[PDB]
Amino acid sequence: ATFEIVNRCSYTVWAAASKGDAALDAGGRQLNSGESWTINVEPGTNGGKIWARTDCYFDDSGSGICKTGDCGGLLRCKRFGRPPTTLAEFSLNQYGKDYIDISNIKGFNVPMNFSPTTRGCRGVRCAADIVGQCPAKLKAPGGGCNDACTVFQTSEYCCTTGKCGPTEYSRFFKRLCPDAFSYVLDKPTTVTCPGSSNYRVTFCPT
Repeated sequence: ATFEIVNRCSYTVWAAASKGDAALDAGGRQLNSGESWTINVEPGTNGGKIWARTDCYFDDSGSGICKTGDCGGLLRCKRFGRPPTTLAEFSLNQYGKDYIDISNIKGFNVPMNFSPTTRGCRGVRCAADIVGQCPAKLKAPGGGCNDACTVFQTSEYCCTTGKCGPTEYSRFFKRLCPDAFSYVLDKPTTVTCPGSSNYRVTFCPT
C-alpha cells in the first residue's frame, strides 16, 4: 500500500512510520514545508502508525533528538514515538478490509488529515488548534499537548484495568477533535476501507 505523507505546515517536520517493533519503509524522513514523501507499507500490516516529529537534530549517521515524537533518537524510526504525538493509525488487510483512525490518546503535536486516495471510504481529521487551547496542566514544556495518562500515570487516565471512563482531560481532546480517539475506551471513530486501499497523511491540512 502507498502512503503519501505531505507536510503542509509552515515548519519542518520529520515524518515517522512504524508498527512498534519495526520501521515501515525507511521509518522516517525530513519533510520541509511543502514536501511529500511516499512510502510503501506491506499488505497485512497490523497496528501501523504515522506521526510527525518536531524540532529535531540528527547527525550524519541519523542519530539525534526531537522534541515531540522522538523514537529512540533515530531519524529512521523502528519504534513508536515519545508523546505528545498526534497519531495516524492503521491496520491493513484484516479479514479483507483496512481500518484507519486518528488518535489523541498519546497527546497532540501537529494537526493531521488521514484520508484514502482510493475509493470506498472517507478520511478522518484532527486539525483544531489543540496546542494553543491545551489545558495548562497538559502543556508539555518540550512542546505540544500531552494526554492525561502521560502526565498523571493513573489507572483511570491510562485505562490500565480496561475499566475507565471519559475524563475532563479526554473531553477536551474530544471537543476539539470529535473524530479522533480521546481515551482508550472512547466510542470508536475508526473507518473501514476496502482492503488494499492507498492513503495520504497531510500535516497541517488547513
